[PDB]
Amino acid sequence: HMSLENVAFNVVNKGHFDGQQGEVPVSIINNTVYTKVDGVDVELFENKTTLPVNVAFELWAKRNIKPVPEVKILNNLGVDIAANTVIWDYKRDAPAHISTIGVCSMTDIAKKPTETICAPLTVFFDGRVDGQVDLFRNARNGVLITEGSVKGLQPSVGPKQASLNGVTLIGEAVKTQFNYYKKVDGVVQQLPETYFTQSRNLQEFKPRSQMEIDFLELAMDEFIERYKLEGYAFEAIVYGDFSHSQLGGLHLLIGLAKRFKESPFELEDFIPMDSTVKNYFITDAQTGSSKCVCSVIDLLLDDFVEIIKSQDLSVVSKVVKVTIDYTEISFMLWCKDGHVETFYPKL
Amino acid sequence: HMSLENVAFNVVNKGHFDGQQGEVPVSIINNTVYTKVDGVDVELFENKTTLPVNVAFELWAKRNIKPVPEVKILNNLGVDIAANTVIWDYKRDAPAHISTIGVCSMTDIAKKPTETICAPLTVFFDGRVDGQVDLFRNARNGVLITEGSVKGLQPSVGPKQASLNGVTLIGEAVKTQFNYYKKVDGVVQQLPETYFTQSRNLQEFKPRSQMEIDFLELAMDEFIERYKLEGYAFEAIVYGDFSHSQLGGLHLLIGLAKRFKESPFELEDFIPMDSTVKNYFITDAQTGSSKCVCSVIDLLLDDFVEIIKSQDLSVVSKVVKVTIDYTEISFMLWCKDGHVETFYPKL
Amino acid sequence: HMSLENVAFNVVNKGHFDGQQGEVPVSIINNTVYTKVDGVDVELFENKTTLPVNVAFELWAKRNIKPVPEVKILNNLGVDIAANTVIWDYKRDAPAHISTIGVCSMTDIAKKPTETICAPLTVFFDGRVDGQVDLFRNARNGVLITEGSVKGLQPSVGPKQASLNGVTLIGEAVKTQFNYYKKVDGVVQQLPETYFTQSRNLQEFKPRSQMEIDFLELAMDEFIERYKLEGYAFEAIVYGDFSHSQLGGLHLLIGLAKRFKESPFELEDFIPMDSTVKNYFITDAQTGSSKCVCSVIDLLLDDFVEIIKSQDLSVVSKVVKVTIDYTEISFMLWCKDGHVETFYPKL
Ligand SMILES: [Cl-]
Ligand SMILES: [Cl-]
Ligand SMILES: [Cl-]
Ligand SMILES: [Cl-]
Ligand SMILES: [Cl-]
Ligand SMILES: [Cl-]
Repeated sequence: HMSLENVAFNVVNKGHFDGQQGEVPVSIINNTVYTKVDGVDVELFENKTTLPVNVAFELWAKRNIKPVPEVKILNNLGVDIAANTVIWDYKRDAPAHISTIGVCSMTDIAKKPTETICAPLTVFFDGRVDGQVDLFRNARNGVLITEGSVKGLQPSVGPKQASLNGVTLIGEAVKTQFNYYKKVDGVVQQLPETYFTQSRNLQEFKPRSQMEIDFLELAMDEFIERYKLEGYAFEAIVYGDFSHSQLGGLHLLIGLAKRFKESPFELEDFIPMDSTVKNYFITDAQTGSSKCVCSVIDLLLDDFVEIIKSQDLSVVSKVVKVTIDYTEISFMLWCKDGHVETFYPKL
Repeated sequence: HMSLENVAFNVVNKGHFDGQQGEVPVSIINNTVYTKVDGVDVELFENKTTLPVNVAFELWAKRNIKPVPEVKILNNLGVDIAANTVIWDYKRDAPAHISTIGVCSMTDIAKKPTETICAPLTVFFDGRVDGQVDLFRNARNGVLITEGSVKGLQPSVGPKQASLNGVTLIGEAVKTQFNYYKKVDGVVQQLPETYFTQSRNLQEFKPRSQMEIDFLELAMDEFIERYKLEGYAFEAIVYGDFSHSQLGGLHLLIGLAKRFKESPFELEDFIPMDSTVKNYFITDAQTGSSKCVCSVIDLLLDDFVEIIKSQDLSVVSKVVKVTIDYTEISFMLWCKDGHVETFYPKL
Repeated sequence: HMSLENVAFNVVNKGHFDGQQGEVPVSIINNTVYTKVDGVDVELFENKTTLPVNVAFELWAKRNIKPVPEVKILNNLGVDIAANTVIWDYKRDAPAHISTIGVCSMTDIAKKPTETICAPLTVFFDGRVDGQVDLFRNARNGVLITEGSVKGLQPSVGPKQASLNGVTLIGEAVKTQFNYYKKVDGVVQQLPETYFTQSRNLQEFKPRSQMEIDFLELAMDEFIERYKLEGYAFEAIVYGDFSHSQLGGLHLLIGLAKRFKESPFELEDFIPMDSTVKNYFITDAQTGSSKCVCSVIDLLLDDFVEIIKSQDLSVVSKVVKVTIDYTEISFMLWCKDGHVETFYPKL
């Protein structure tokens, strides 16, 4: 018994769609949904998606409000669609997936993930939901998360963090650490050994190791001395070189955090979406040093150290491949006389 | 001699409509009003209302720019329309009232509040304006504010604060404390004894009593000890319980302020409007504890203490009714063995 | 070989238009440009201009990403159009000029500034670009910037600061100090002696002289004493008088910065554009003092001191004209018994 007015009743009275009965008066103007309260219109939803306003409204209302994998993880694993839920993409302000299963009659391709239309799609299954483990067992293509073990299946330990109503966090009152499983053409896959990005932000950056505390509290030379990093070119890769018109390096999020706390700067996020490597057009306000495409990745500094110390440094240039967030990220490594010169990602 | 181009002339040259003569060139695209300056278009107004763009522009331009009652107060008193002014609703970014009297030919139902069409409407009258007291005396339904006494009429002392160009404040260079009066079907009403909410915000929260200073500077146990509040369950009602997936309590704005200064969190304001009780979908970034509908009220802590200490605590559950901002707010009180368990509002 | 899909390819892969070959899939809905990534639409550009969405997108993409004169300077010099570039106006979120030369086939009036249609227009030429000095020499009307001397032409030293991707700054890793030249009807112009505004903002305000450091660290009376400013009415002009309903003075940006650091307030920017004098509707949150049109200018305090100390103070009221940012700004000077009473700009 689905209806625009009933979706709005749930948003007004429950904060989201909860399956409660009721109606409130609704107006649609431009891409915006309003409801009438004490005689005046109140905005409930502004559509920023490429879907029709009332469809986007319903999917937003029906979003998963438990901790869920970050969208970049789901993307990297090839997820096309979710079983009987909506993963809302808060970095795009839109649904993570174009179609649905058992959610919304305007976007559903099926009511259940067992229907034939779903076979070529990589369906996301949530073991926290009754019966979805068994649906993963029966599905041709899929990704499954669980909180515990699944009998017979070897797990891959996922990131510590997950997304709860658009907030990425390491749960204390709720669990955000998942096991991951994947199937392709009916065959369980070995998922690769992988690093994970930390999904932190520049302002409220918080270190997660002693090495990272030292990086943010020591001077560049004192830190490089303590961790014996001469020759790996941290001065440019991590800290950033602001002395020439073309901004040098600055590829680790922690480097930007250190800089930002000292001297602010501008980060144009010109592909606003969730992804393992982010590209920014950066302009440093103090110096005028800038760079059109500054690839930035948020690795735990210890992990980045392990990576760069695990390469052969005897060639002018080479592609270095690293599995991060279950996807292969390609880095360019440039070396001169056995020292790194630069080492930066690519999107 | 009203005109779009003349409204725009006033906005460009006076900041608002002042009744000055003049025209500037104006363009309308989408819901936005532009004016031409040195050959280029400059945005003057983005329509976020459900009214036509040029109508909304004119009402915004003609908004009252003196301290006026906060919209929630006017709503709680049943005000339908204002006499010869526009109360702009800054929390909705729209007019507080759908129709006007003597303001705008597109929204006017009348030029003067004495016309017949106005009789069933509760008209807002401003005693600071010449002759509006006498119009209130003659009106069938209305609400009146004044700065001083009105001969023959018993006043109700309003909130200390009022709204000036969307800024809620307790005036020092201007007066924001009003007397209130109300008429229904030609009969002066006794207005009820009422508490008032304090209309503060979470970030720049500022305490207004010694008890509130103590609440923000002491630890939970030291504060509860000083004010002898054992058994009233402040630990959950006011301070918030973040230890389980479902966020406990947190119903007083001052509690959120204390928490926010320590550990930030997310407050989705999913019915963005002015009202005595606000509902937020809250996600605590540190713990992952969350709640879809967290009812929040900004009472002076001393007032909330008086309320909760004035209840009978011998029943498992009961509705407690409290007059706040001239409206009856219903609270749920839950008690176990003579102690409060929880006590929270409802919108 | 221009195309919407190729402009989008450049934005996705280079941060801006770089003339690279390639296409990506593009959707246009409302005034927004999206591109398809891994099967979902991602927003690349929201049109806030009065131009068609795809045209605005292309001009934004083709914006000058080197330090360029601030738009107010170009406006004050009468610039109509730029030679073979786009000056993007970040305060309006739109092109600084309506038409182009050699940029975009939808807005071009010409491919080269030598075409006849350009003769009556004041063309902006950038000496940092090969051959534009010589085009300025041949143009009937134009403005030229250079980093160094131009043989035969006497320069005017421009502001220290310029705009780089919307960030106004004094360059250290890049040069932002330009020489300026101007021609009208084929005749080189003497540009006037001029003060320049400092283009700072209220929050992150940074002083640029010892006098300004003293102004922000001393009490009003101690500062006025040190710089012997009795009788010039700084108390109202610069510091602001918040004691009456009508806010007194507050015409220097540094005064607002001092106030803002102490007690926040509201600044409605009701003509959002770049200009030498800005008009704000200001409401002081602490006191309720307010003013519909508060003219604000960001002069180096030493420069403002020089100006006000260089006037005759023997008349009740007079217009004082001052050349700032190459334009004549008119001030009202009011004096009583040989003392300034107020002295404030006009836009
Ligand atoms: Cl599970
Ligand atoms: Cl690998
Ligand atoms: Cl009065
Ligand atoms: Cl009551
Ligand atoms: Cl040059
Ligand atoms: Cl002059």
